[PDB]
Amino acid sequence: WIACLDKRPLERSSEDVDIIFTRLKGVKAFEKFHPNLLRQICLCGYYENLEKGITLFRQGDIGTNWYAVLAGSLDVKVSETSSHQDAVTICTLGIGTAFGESILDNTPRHATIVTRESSELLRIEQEDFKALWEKYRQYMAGLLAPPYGVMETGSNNVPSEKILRAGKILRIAILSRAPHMIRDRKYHLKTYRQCCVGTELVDWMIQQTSCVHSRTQAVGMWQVLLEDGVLNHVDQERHFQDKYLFYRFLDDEREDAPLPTEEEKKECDEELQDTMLLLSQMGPDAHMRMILRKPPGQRTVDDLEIIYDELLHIKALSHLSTTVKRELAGVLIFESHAKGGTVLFNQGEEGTSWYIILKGSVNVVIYGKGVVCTLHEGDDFGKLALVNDAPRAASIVLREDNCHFLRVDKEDFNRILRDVEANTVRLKEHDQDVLVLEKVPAQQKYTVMSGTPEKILEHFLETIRLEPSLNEATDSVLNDFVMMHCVFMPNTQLCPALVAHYHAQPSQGTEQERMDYALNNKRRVIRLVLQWAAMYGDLLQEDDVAMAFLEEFYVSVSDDARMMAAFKEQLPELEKIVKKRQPIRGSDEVLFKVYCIDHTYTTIRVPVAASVKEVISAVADKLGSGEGLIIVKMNSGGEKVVLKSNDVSVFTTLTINGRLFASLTPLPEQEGPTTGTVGTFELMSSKDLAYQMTTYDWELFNCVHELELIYHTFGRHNFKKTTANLDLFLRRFNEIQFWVVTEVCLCSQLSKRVQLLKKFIKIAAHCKEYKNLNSFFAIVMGLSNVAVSRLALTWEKLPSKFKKFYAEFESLMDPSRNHRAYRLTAAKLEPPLIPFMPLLIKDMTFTHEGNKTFIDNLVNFEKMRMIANTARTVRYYRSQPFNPDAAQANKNHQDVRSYVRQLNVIDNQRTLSQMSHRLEPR
Repeated sequence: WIACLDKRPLERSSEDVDIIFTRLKGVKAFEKFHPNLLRQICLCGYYENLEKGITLFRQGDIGTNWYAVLAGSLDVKVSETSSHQDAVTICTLGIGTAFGESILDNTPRHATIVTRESSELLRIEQEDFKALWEKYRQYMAGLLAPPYGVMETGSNNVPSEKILRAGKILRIAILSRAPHMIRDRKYHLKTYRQCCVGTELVDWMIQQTSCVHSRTQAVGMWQVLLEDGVLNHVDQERHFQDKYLFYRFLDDEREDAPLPTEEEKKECDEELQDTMLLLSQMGPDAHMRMILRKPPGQRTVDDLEIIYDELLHIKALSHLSTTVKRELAGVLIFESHAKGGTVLFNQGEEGTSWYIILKGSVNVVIYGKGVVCTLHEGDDFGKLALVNDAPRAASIVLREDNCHFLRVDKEDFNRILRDVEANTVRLKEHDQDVLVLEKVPAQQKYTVMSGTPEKILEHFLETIRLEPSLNEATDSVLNDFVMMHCVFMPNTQLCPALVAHYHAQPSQGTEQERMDYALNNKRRVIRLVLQWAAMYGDLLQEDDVAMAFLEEFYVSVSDDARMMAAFKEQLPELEKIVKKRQPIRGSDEVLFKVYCIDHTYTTIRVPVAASVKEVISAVADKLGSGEGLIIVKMNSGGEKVVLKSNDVSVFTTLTINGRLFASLTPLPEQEGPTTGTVGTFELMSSKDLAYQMTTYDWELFNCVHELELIYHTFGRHNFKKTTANLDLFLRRFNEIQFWVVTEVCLCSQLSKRVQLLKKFIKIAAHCKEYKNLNSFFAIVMGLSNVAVSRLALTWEKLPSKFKKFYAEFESLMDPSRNHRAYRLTAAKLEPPLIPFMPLLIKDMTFTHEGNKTFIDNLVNFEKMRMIANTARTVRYYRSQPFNPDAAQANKNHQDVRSYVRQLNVIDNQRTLSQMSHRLEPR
């Protein structure tokens, strides 16, 4: 769709307009637009991909364009004077919002609008927009600010359509499967009619799906129906409870209630699981609203956690830190207003609160100018209340009925700020920050927030508790530094620094205390070195600086073996011994074939960790360096990419069928297989295939060193070391993915093509049972490919029970609330398991890009801990060996093993889309 939008309006065809429309349908901004109006926007709209900090226009300028936000958010700034640096930020708009319609009557811009993050916009020019307004004026009244549109959308009672059906479907399911749940019940001399019991509804919901993982989560989903009037407490309680309390469904209020028909039961079978997925998405916010209705002081510990978890998904709060957000839950106010036109606050009043829109829309009004812009769900306003004692700079008028707000008061937010500062300890040199610490509630434990490498090291050393009983808690504390040091303090600095600390002199204390210091300091440095050696581990210590330090450090500690040497016996083990799949080491020499144009072999013998500069040198061993264009990564689609000279261990960074080169045309072999399976894997046992897949997947998984996750995230070149093991384990996800796509597309007959889907679903099931979530996800993704989803006739013939299996598997792939479905699923499983690795990589990549490693000359150690948290999660997943659980691989399944480990595949989407169309025409 970006391709279409880049093109000129007059040049894009009718099918070009079709696919941008398919994109802009789901786009939150246009979800209220008329279909015909939208197509005209598609026809004449321009695309804009802007950076952070770009001002589109200033207050007073001549407007040229109207805008609609597709990605990101922007600030609205207004000055009361004629000087731009008196401009206060009054609001922020994002995904749901459009702006700039003042160009319709040549009105000078009301405000200055600047991006606050990387943003994507659609824009329409003034003449296209004026013309558009003339033709579709009737459909634009609610969308545009007055005088161009109307002030209030209420234009002067809702049981939601989808919740009403949701409640209806679930009730059919209950009556069919567990009729005992809906009956007349009696308690305390009173008889209550056709009703349910709270706990039993929670019991039922848990057993009837795989997407509900706690009694708490189930309460949130039932609240969706109770909030909307669809499920009603037998008295008038406003909230659903996991208790012995009675509740009655809506169409059970009728006394003359008829039995569900055969046609009604049929559609319940089709919709139930899909209804469950909807409620699981709607549940968390309905639960937050329920809790927030209780005043601050009456919120339990569990209450706070329910609020907090949802707050992390509200974009307007994301800029705030973890400590602040954790405190916010206890203070946050929920607020609902019934009628549009309600004035929330007036310009010139005391700015007491900041607001965030959970539901509805508002008009921002400045006296003397009118409606400056309109805000929608997700947007925020009244920000100045948390900056100054200045009065309100604008007025807020409700644009529609039934608006919900999140509210933050000035007294509370300021109390929260100084409480966390009073909990912050700052060490200073020349009155400049050098170490920042927060206290740990739960001898005084601290958490390292930020500091210089030297003070961070100094801190972690002093914290080392030597008491042998506190053995692993001491090791646990040191792990973040030891695992992450390479980023902020590479061995170049750490190793000399450790030497100085070992030979350091006491600067404080009694004469007797200063005599003792040298001992306790020396053996604290030793403790760190041991764990530091245990991090890099055996056969990764092949760092020159690191080995040199250790040799001399052995001499130093030997010199004074006079007091305690009980841990000195642990040092020559790491000195003498330094100075299935096997893990690729980087020093390992590898024979690699390189190609020139007209496809010619060049077998080279280099270490894995060799640089691109080191590659060229061995290529020119044929004599004749510096000729033509050298070294390019070759995609199977033809997409050529050149790599820089300081790149390391490139060989495993290729696409599945990619080749390394030195116009450019790919090898004919890079197009993969031409014919399908023919018996083989599809006549093998699904459980056997999955077992052999999982066996293999562990071998690669256990080859991956924990520091490889660190190198990959922070850039491979910056450490000059390999990630070969991780690279091959990551490739396997795509290999399995494309393997499903390849074989399905290569199957010519429909009868046999349906049998493949059946088999791939079966293998995915057994993968999940073995706790191989990686390969499970890889299959499900390949099964979700456009070239496979398109085959409607294939899915049509697929038996109903396998359709239910795949529906359940898809729901687990739900990206909703940062892959919540997956997170809750993975956490309840025990250590022997393989995670959805692409997500773990993406987790670390997101944290790296969203936070600065150096915050103006100080290390962001809070950032370091967050990356290390995901890495430590891998260690937990590998902390137990994979059990075949007997009765399986008894030296006979060599055929299944051989197939699994030697997958030949098509990684070219175009080829696979063509093939998909030739099987089942559009």
